[PDB]
Amino acid sequence: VVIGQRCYRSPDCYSACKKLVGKATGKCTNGRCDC
Repeated sequence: VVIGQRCYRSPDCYSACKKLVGKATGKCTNGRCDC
């Protein structure tokens, strides 16, 4: 899901996404995570 874990690069959430659902997914949306 989209989270307020601010981004730098496209991922800048992958790690979280992996530990949240299981895989390094999601992108950089409005400088916030879109997983």
